[PDB]
Amino acid sequence: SLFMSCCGMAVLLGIAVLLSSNRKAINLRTVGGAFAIQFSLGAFILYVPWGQELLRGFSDAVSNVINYGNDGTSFLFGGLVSGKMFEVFGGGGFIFAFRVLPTLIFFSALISVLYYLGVMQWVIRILGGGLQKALGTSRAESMSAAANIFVGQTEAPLVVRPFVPKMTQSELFAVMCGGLASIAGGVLAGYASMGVKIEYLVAASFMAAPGGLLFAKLMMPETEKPQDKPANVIDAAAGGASAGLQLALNVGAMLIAFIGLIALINGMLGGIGGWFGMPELKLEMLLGWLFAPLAFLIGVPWNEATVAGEFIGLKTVANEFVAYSQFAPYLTEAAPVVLSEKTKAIISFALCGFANLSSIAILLGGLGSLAPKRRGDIARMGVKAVIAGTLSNLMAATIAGFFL
Amino acid sequence: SLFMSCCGMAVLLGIAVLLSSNRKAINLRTVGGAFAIQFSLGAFILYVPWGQELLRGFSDAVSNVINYGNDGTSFLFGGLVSGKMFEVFGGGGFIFAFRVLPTLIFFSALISVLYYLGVMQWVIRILGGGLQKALGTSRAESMSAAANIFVGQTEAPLVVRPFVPKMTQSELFAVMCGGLASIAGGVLAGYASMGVKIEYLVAASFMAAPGGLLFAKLMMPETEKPQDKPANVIDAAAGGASAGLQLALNVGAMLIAFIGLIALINGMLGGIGGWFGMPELKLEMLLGWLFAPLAFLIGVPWNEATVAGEFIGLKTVANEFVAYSQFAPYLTEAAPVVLSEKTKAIISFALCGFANLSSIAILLGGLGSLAPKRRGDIARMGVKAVIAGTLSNLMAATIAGFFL
Amino acid sequence: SLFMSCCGMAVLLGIAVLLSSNRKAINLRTVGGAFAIQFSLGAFILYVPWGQELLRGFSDAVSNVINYGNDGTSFLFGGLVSGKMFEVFGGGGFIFAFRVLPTLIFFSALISVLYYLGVMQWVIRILGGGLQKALGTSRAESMSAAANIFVGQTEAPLVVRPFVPKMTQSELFAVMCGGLASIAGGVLAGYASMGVKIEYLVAASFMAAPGGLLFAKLMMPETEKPQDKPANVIDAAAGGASAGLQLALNVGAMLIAFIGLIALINGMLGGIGGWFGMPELKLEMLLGWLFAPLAFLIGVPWNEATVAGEFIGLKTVANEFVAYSQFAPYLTEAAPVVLSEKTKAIISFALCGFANLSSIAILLGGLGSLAPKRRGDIARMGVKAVIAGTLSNLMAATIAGFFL
Ligand SMILES: CCCCCCCCCCO[C@@H]1O[C@H](CO)[C@@H](O[C@H]2O[C@H](CO)[C@@H](O)[C@H](O)[C@H]2O)[C@H](O)[C@H]1O
Ligand SMILES: CCCCCCCCCCO[C@@H]1O[C@H](CO)[C@@H](O[C@H]2O[C@H](CO)[C@@H](O)[C@H](O)[C@H]2O)[C@H](O)[C@H]1O
Ligand SMILES: CCCCCCCCCCO[C@@H]1O[C@H](CO)[C@@H](O[C@H]2O[C@H](CO)[C@@H](O)[C@H](O)[C@H]2O)[C@H](O)[C@H]1O
Ligand SMILES: NC(=O)c1ncn([C@@H]2O[C@H](CO)[C@@H](O)[C@H]2O)n1
Ligand SMILES: NC(=O)c1ncn([C@@H]2O[C@H](CO)[C@@H](O)[C@H]2O)n1
Ligand SMILES: NC(=O)c1ncn([C@@H]2O[C@H](CO)[C@@H](O)[C@H]2O)n1
Ligand code: NA
Ligand code: NA
Ligand code: NA
Repeated sequence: SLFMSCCGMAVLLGIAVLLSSNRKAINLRTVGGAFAIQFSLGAFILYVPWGQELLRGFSDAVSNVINYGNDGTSFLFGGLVSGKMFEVFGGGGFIFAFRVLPTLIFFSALISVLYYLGVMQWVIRILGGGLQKALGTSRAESMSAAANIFVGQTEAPLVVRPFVPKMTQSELFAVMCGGLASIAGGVLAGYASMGVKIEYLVAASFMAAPGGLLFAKLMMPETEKPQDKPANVIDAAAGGASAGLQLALNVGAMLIAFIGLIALINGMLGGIGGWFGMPELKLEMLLGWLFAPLAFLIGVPWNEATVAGEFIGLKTVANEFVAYSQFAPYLTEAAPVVLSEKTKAIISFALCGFANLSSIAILLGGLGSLAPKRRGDIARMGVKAVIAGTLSNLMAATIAGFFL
Repeated sequence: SLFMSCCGMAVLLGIAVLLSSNRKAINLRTVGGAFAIQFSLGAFILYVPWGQELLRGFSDAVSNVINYGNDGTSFLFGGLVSGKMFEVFGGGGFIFAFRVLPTLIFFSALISVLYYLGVMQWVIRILGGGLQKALGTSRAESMSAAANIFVGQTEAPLVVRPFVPKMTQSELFAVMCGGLASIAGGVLAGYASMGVKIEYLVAASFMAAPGGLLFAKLMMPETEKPQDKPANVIDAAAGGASAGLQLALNVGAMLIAFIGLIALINGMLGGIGGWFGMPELKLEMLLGWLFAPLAFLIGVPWNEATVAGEFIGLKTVANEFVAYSQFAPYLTEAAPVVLSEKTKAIISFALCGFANLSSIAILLGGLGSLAPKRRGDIARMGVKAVIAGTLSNLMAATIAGFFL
Repeated sequence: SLFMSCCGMAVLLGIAVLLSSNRKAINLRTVGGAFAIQFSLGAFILYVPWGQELLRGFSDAVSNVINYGNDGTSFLFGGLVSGKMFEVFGGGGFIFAFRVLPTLIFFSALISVLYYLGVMQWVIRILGGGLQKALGTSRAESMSAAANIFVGQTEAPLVVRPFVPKMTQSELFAVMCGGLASIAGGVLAGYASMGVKIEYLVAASFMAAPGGLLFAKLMMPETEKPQDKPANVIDAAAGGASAGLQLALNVGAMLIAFIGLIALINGMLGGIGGWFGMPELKLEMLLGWLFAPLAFLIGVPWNEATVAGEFIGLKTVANEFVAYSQFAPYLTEAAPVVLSEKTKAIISFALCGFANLSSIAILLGGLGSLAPKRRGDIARMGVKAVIAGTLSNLMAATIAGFFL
């Protein structure tokens, strides 16, 4: 029952200790409180009545913003995003290119506006300051952890960019982990528009900040000594839309290619598998069979561990967007396999992160531009940082499955 | 009657004098003839029979070019831009993304071709030379004023780019105003494809050249002494299409975000307004209530000044494309408020310009690349140049409403 | 009969000799074997039974990859690329923007993956090595010729980029010709998705390598002495998709503008032609009337030479994509003119190449970045290289028409 989840949390923490750069340098106050906060945050908003109300209230607010933003895409694509599409094409009336991708553009503009007004910096300063006074983590890495709750792995460190070039290896590693353990507000609204429960997305986003610091300081403890704009609001929104546009185009092209490549791989795996008596062999079978123990470890029932492994594995070997795209049909009435409500939550939390190998190249470019003489350190800690981000997503999923 | 319009022209001229850098340095020949030309041009093509025929002939030619260009977008999007769309989705069959945006790509290619052939430079040389010999304005600033009739605020100064780095503050300011007082051929065809009368777009475009110089020399008189390519036609069209593509994407992303943001703002203004007994409070109400006196000043009837204020205000606080998008439904039979034919003309002329705050950032980049050591002067005169461009659009609207 | 084709091959070879930089420097072994290989390759896969089976087997494999890739675009655009589109919009249900353009993105990703795995370099090394040992051509120019079978004129020389800055004028010219005589894998799949027979596309692609070297060494014989990466497979696919996206957007914008411009030109040619009693005058008539002798020379029947001239001429004065777009309707049952199966093949082969004037500007940029001090030589040999690429496409078409 609940004993299997507590063992899951132990195993995840155990792997991080085994992969630590210095186990004897691990600060118990830091990693103790970091786990305590992520666990309590999960308890607060998933179990305790008052916390569940604050979570649904924030989620409904996010759901209202998305609909407001949908007026913009409704103007551009007219009846191609109306209800008539379902009357004509049925299930195929939901055009992803026009339904989900424009949301990335709107939310990028909105966040850019909330930065200009000082609203974002105000919230980050409070959350980031609460983390450092309770974990003993440095000023810059704590703000980046808080910033990552709302924005991407490359946009988050911008709040502390003059401190990035001279921050310690442990600090840089935590900044990398904070980004890999989290997503961004734009894609969050995208996944929400695909049927993923907003309550799970917001919850996983907030639990990412302490969870990112947790496995960052476990696998890479501090062994050194740390230290310590658009002309108007309309230009801010315009720049945000432009950034969101570029992101929308890149994500869309990636989904065409990656899903397309998977179909090719399944075609080849059908012929190759046939040589060994398994003509029905596909990529989903391999990933499911290989990630089932991991899925079972974090609280997924034995008879649903294989299916849950397909989604978790796909997120790791590719990215979470491709995973969410294959998992989204399982959140409707036309789902090929009816999953338990707890299993749906676990998959949602475990997927909610940028933790993949391809995000290292993005970290080399974005975070590397902020500190060109540190690109060597970024490339070196890349794989370890992905693992740390992965463990954070898995821990948040285990915690979520526990209180559910 | 016609006395209210003449007072409107006086007020607009009065504001420019009050905001002048040196009222005693204002050349009466310059600003006298500049107003005389813009007024006579309005009289010529809106009142006098022969002029009305030349205007409708040019407009029909423009209307034919758009339809020719529509073969290109018809090929790409097929039945999504056919008549069947109206039979299925009704009013929502008109897909803006495919109906209006591709036109920016085609017209950008066409203008780029007309530049290679020397046709554009031929027309600009004649118009620009007629302005300088009648106003005493310098060679470079006069050609830029003429060029702005057809192309954008960043593309226009390219005809005099080696003279830009060393031109006077008054010259640079006029170049900025010429761009803010006008639009570009590409978006012109876009607005025309949205239902805006081509006769009003072409008229406002041509009246922009003397109107731009008018308020430029009023608010910033000359106090110094002025001075004085693609391999083939197929490469020209290709480069133009590429430029138009980038423009199409940026405009589209902006419309998704801005309209989306407005819907969010109206949602918040509904809740905020409710605290003061006004739950129906929206952005359109604020802009209408605040710009109604201005609209009434330029010839809009008292019972239509509020609605006309919504569109004019929106163009100022954002951009003219967003304004035109909200005004376009009022040009159909399904209009929520039936406006007089004169009011429709006034709104069309007053909107027809790039005069907004966000265009300053664009002027810093485009016009700034032509003279990197002058970006300081551009940022300094930015706001004054927007005001001057705004007054030009308002003057052209007052003149248009007078002869109508 | 077959005597007219052999004369066609003679004429094409004759023109190249007349335009040679040094006829006395022409290596007979080189150009003899180069023609012998291109002719035998045509004989092998178009006439001989075993070769026809290898060609249809490779083509069916390519056809399967396209369908696999179509899962990606099906996900993005849903019912807009389903069969329901034909039930509602009829013929206009086939939306080019969603049916053809996404294929460029998928195939770019795939090729980028096959490069990372070493599969591409393996095939190129074998083909390129077979060409040099039989023609005496240098190492670098032979690999580039082989690489061009699969990728574009700018991507092909990347396999020998450190040898490009110091290769001879004859070597650089051949590298240019190898790209102009061929297309790329991405657009190949596009043309295939437009109804062009894959067997003809693959055949023309492979015959491009010896055909490119043939007319390169004919028009520019060697008179000097020659000499002699993404972190993971997922980053490779992502970079390929990004590149393919940029290509998709540029091609799409070009088709909107160029087709749009043609409609404008036909409108003007109707009015201009009317002055000389020919109001029905169009661009297709001019190109057909002017390229009919050329079409008749390469094996097109007298009563089909005019129509075939329209497509061949359009490919030359613009690009092969615009030509294929106008030729594609003639490959369906709703064709305005029913052409013989041999004529359809000849048009397909003669169009299958990047040989146009606009590709010179692309060669200046892409190939020029690999050797910035050689941009002068590229601009100088530009026109000659286009002619050489044109003659290669025409030769392959003559050979194809001969064995058919
Ligand atoms: C859509 C619905 C909501 C409506 C919102 C409309 C209100 C926006 C007002 C703009 O704010 C000002 O704009 C200036 C221009 O962008 C800025 O000046 C700055 O930039 C100018 C030009 O670059 C300079 O002249 C100034 O000195 C410099 O302070 C200035 O900082 C900024 O406060
Ligand atoms: C679609 C319907 C209408 C059909 C129109 C077709 C006609 C176009 C003809 C192209 O014109 C020439 O093209 C050359 C190549 O672009 C240019 O040469 C220039 O560029 C070459 C290569 O860059 C050099 O070799 C030359 O010396 C240099 O003068 C040259 O200036 C230009 O006049
Ligand atoms: C979608 C279905 C198919 C599933 C396929 C999944 C398998 C992919 C495995 C990735 O391969 C490795 O990834 C590393 C990271 O990209 C590379 O390390 C390189 O890059 C790292 C970070 O940049 C460094 O830490 C390493 O030392 C450096 O060798 C490494 O070369 C590469 O072999
Ligand atoms: N805003 C950002 O920084 C961002 N957004 C998306 N992605 C990348 O795109 C993938 C799919 O969302 C993720 O795994 C990230 O690596 N990065
Ligand atoms: N061609 C150009 O230079 C151009 N086109 C459009 N815009 C900008 O986009 C806004 C909407 O058209 C305008 O106010 C301009 O600031 N600039
Ligand atoms: N991959 C490439 O290098 C490429 N692809 C397309 N084109 C250019 O675009 C035109 C239409 O396909 C061709 O003639 C080329 O000049 N180049
Ligand atoms: Na983040
Ligand atoms: Na202009
Ligand atoms: Na090629």
